[PDB]
Amino acid sequence: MMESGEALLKKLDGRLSGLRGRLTPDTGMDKITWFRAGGPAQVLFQPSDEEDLSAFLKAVPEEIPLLVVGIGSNLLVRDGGVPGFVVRLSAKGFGEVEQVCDTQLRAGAAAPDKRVAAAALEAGLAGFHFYHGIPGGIGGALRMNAGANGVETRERVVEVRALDRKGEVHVLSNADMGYAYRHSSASPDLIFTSVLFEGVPGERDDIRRAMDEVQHHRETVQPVREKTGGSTFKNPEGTSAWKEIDKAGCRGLRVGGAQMSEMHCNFMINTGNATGHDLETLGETVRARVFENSGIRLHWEIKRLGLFREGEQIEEFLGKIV
Ligand SMILES: Cc1cc2nc3c(=O)[nH]c(=O)nc-3n(C[C@H](O)[C@H](O)[C@H](O)COP(=O)(O)OP(=O)(O)OC[C@H]3O[C@@H](n4cnc5c(N)ncnc54)[C@H](O)[C@@H]3O)c2cc1C
Ligand SMILES: C=C(O[C@H]1[C@H](O)[C@@H](CO)O[C@H](OP(=O)(O)OP(=O)(O)OC[C@H]2O[C@@H](n3ccc(=O)[nH]c3=O)[C@H](O)[C@@H]2O)[C@@H]1NC(C)=O)C(=O)O
Repeated sequence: MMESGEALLKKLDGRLSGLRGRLTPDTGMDKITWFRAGGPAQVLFQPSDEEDLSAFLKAVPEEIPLLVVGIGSNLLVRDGGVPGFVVRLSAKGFGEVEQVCDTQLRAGAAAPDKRVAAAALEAGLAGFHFYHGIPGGIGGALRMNAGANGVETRERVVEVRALDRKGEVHVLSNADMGYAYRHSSASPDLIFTSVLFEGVPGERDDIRRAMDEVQHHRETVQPVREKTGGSTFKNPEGTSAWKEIDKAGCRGLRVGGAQMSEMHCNFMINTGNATGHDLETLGETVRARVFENSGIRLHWEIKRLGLFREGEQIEEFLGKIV
């Protein structure tokens, strides 16, 4: 049931020597995702700088699956784990946030969104206050077109810099990203390394205000101190997920260690010892009950990921529809 990371590293004898970032086998993905659940990643790699990454992409052959993660705040990992390599870029190497002129910011892809919030305040730049509430990283924001409070990532993105699976650099633009609701059209083999941001200059007392209103909303209406991946499902047109969920009677619904948050019922909470199966079963149990109650088929906003354990597959909607 999944070869160990040892065996992966042993087949890759010598082609990985000369890499400076850490190579950790069999790292649970519960150690690295906000849900605090999931199975083993065969090998975790944490490149030191863009060139450690580029070297590691030139080194690993294409048949081995690669997955890039940031803070793992949008991932539901299954209890069977993730084959191949999992890449989490280094904070020290890819977390820098600096001002370049008077309207623009450059941020490495590992930089937490909240660091880009503070950096814009320290530069008098409006429109970055929505990163103050999103606990993810800038690499996932660019990929998920992350957004809140009526602002999305797409509106502050100037140009993005990435590596492809052959380790060759790509400077891509806001148009190339192909942005939509929680979506980018950029190739999925691309690894974002940094981005150039641009906001309209503004008064700092205002930027504070918006950031304090952003944070007050989070602390008051969302369970953002819990182990969760955030908003489970997209809001259906003309209504909202949490509502259609509460209507189906699902506020507080439990599967094992997983619960639908009684505070905000589009959030799934690991109350301590939830498995990956617990969370995907709750989600698809809610999908099933909301469809039956409203005919609305909910769309996942959290990425499900990895392998089921033997005899532990889950059918979308629990097999009730297809
Ligand atoms: C309390 C809470 C509140 C949230 N609020 C919001 C919100 O308001 N708006 C919102 O949109 N989301 C929200 N989320 C979801 C989550 O924060 C975002 O989806 C975010 O984009 C994920 O960031 P991450 O660092 O956790 O990335 P991960 O979860 O690790 O990965 C998410 C995606 O980003 C990709 N990715 C990450 N880094 C790179 C990279 N360097 N190169 C290429 N691809 C990369 C991964 O491949 C994956 O597809 C919330 C989550 C929580 C737990
Ligand atoms: C968290 C995410 O994005 C969030 C984002 O934080 C906020 C923007 O502030 O609006 C969306 O949530 P949302 O539609 O539930 O808006 P919220 O502000 O969180 O709550 C909506 C309103 O209904 C109230 N509310 C919500 C849930 C509940 O169980 N009870 C309740 O009373 C809240 O008090 C609030 O007044 C995004 N969710 C989706 C599916 O689009 C994410 O993508 O992971």
